[PDB]
Amino acid sequence: NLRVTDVTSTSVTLSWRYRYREVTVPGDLSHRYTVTGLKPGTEYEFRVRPSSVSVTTGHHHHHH
Amino acid sequence: NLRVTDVTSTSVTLSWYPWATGYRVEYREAEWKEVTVPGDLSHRYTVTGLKPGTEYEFRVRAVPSSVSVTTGH
Amino acid sequence: GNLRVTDVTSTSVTLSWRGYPWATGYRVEYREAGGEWKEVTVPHRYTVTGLKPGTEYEFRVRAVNRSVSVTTGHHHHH
Amino acid sequence: GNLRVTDVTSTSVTLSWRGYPWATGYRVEYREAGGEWKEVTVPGDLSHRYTVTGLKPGTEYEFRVRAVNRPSSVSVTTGHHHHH
Ligand SMILES: [Zn+2]
Ligand SMILES: [Zn+2]
Ligand SMILES: [Zn+2]
Repeated sequence: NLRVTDVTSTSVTLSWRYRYREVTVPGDLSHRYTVTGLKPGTEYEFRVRPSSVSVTTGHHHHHH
Repeated sequence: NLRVTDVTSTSVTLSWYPWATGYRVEYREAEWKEVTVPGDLSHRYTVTGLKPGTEYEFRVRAVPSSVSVTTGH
Repeated sequence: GNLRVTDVTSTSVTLSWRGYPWATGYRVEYREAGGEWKEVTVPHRYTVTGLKPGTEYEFRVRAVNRSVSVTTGHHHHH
Repeated sequence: GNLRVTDVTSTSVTLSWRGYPWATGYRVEYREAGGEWKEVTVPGDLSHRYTVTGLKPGTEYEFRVRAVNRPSSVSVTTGHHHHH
């Protein structure tokens, strides 16, 4: 299925059993890749090639 | 003067006193808990064991001003 | 080769290996340069922790039921 | 003024220091065993901490940090092999 490991304020990582909504990894054995530099606190949809995962990042940081 | 270094689904990293032996970080959900990190050089601490998608409040005092963090969902 | 070392620390190393067809999981075997093999079974990436800094280690991953050398970091004074 | 190595990788080193108060900032100096000194300035004093990247795997490095103005010294060797 789909697996997400590291959800930060800035990133989310995905792992599939290679090419998000509020890139291309040409393998060869790269089962995973990590998106970088996105907006904290946002809902998302991720799909890899069915099937999709929904993600929310986390506000806030530095500082308040 | 407190900074939130990293926010994860289950953890938070914090960075931030005169004649301080150690520091006590207190945190609560939206249940107060407190863990003290001894050492003046202990200027950072990572709080683990947090629930994903939950709002936390963090404050550190030497042994104002606090910060709020929401974990991933 | 087919097995690569992504990150190396004084006390840990992370490894990634190509998937095998029709396999329920993998057994990673590692040893010191003495040395006696130790294996950890993970049902395709894993980080082996609890290692001694500044020493040469050997790692291999095996399909079940049927490679790479790593040196950790060294530093003074701390 | 102790100087601490929090994390060491094949290509990077993490350092933390006491840092005398109040420093306008910090300068990190490093050199390989045979190589030349290189200097990086960190505007303090928020950060008693810094991560040095871009190092060669399996290399001897020497580090010392000075408050600015204008110390504590540490020696580091990184790990090998990676690749493959
Ligand atoms: Zn939702
Ligand atoms: Zn040496
Ligand atoms: Zn070697």
